[PDB]
Amino acid sequence: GREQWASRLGFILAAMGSAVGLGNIWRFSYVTGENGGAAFLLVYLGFIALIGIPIVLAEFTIGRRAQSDAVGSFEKLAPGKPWKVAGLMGVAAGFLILSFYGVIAGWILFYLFNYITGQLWSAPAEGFGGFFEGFIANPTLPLFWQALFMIATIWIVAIGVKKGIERSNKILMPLLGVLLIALAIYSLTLGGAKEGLAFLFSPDWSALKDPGVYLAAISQAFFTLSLGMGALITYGSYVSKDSRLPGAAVSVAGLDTAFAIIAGIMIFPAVFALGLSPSGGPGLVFVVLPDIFDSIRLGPIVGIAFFILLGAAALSSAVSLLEVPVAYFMRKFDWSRKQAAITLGVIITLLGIPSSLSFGVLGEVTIIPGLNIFDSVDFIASSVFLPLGGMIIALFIGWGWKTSDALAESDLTDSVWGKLWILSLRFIAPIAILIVFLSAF
Ligand SMILES: CCCCCCCCCCCCO[C@@H]1O[C@H](CO)[C@@H](O[C@H]2O[C@H](CO)[C@@H](O)[C@H](O)[C@H]2O)[C@H](O)[C@H]1O
Ligand SMILES: CCCCCCCCS[C@@H]1O[C@H](CO)[C@@H](O)[C@H](O)[C@H]1O
Ligand SMILES: CCCCCCCCS[C@@H]1O[C@H](CO)[C@@H](O)[C@H](O)[C@H]1O
Ligand SMILES: N[C@@H](Cc1ccccc1)C(=O)O
Ligand code: NA
Ligand code: NA
Repeated sequence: GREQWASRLGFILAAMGSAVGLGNIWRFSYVTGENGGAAFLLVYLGFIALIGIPIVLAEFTIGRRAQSDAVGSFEKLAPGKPWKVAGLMGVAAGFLILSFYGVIAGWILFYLFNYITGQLWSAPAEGFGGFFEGFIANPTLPLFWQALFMIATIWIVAIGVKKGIERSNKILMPLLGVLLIALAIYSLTLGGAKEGLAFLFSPDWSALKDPGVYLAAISQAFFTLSLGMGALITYGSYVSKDSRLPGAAVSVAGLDTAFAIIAGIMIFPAVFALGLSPSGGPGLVFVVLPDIFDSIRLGPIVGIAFFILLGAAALSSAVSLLEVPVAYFMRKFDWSRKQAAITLGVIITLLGIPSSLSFGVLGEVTIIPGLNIFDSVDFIASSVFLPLGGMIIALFIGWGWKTSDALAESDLTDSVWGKLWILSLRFIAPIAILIVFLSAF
């Protein structure tokens, strides 16, 4: 008795709701800032076109054909073949990513609370920077808001696909977009527009000499597209043949890129106007945006609206993150949805506590040489499991399927686009991920 999307637009809006989240604003900004900007952006955009869209369609095709979880899709379509490692890696990536994703979303709820209680209407005495560092260094305060955000995530996933995940408000994502556009226009009028736009669109190829820039670009591309972990396999597994998968993949990647680019047009001209370093780090948007809201007269209102709509997008993205282990645990151990959502959601919440403490008392600890627990967990998930999982997924359709089956199940003919998509999965995307891997070591 597997669930299905009740409405016709349920699938595409859920995929869009999974893609558009904290990766478009919070992560895109601080990764672009510390990687040089425009040159990193063009590689990132190229990764979205030639690798992201094909592998997104790949995950859709696997999910709808198999009607199973991320791991079960490989067992059903290729029994006893080693392709199921991608789903296994993807389930574990759901644990690691959601562990720290709920921490950052806990920052969102905390800032929303401070605007609703009138705390951040004016600049605190310690400054918008010192206020942010004092809150993340506090050992217990972020955990309370992290747990609060996880309770919402657990609640939606436990309610179900039809009654929970699908029942997301269809105005919040367009309202987030309209506000980002309105905010991007305003930051262009703050004085740092020339150097901010040059940093974002005028590329310096000297940064591309580093192989690590390519690894950050492929990681952000996979991360922002909810790609390489079976998250799109799971949402595709609730779709009937009613849908057209090609247009869904292009619309998902096209909308996700628009959110990211406009976020950069909002953030970076504001960074230069404030004279701050764009390589500030994970708290970049949390220091820049409240300082931009403070310059507006109706600033507190924009801040309340911004963090509500951003938290709403973070909620729908964390739901798809939790859905991957929930669906896998329901099939494998015959767990109910409620027990899988509660038990796995509690475990993931505790897993993220050490990464939350990395910003404070555990700042000295390393796991991956030179990286704290937060950066170590983000690195193995975003830079290792997602690109490798996406590489295996591309090779699965490219070399483990019949060509006619790959095109027919993906709603494509043997046309120029059908051949371009098969070429990407067989060669272009896997070799690109492979070359990015090898050069980074
Ligand atoms: C959006 C959903 C809202 C539902 C939740 C509503 C109930 C919220 C309960 C209030 C919890 C507030 O808890 C209290 O917060 C304030 C800051 O806000 C902290 O007060 C102080 O502590 C920390 C550092 O110690 C500082 O970052 C902060 O600037 C300072 O004001 C208290 O140390 C904390 O105990
Ligand atoms: C629908 C969204 C439209 C948003 C437009 C916001 C532009 C704000 S103008 C404002 O005028 C001042 C001088 O008059 C300058 O000093 C400021 O730098 C500048 O910010
Ligand atoms: C939504 C607003 C979009 C604005 C896009 C601006 C892209 C041009 S940036 C950069 O600015 C410098 C100005 O001198 C030049 O040196 C560079 O050649 C040029 O590339
Ligand atoms: N795409 C989400 C992050 C995500 C990754 C993997 C699965 C689901 C969601 C974002 O950009 O916020
Ligand atoms: Na995204
Ligand atoms: Na979202």
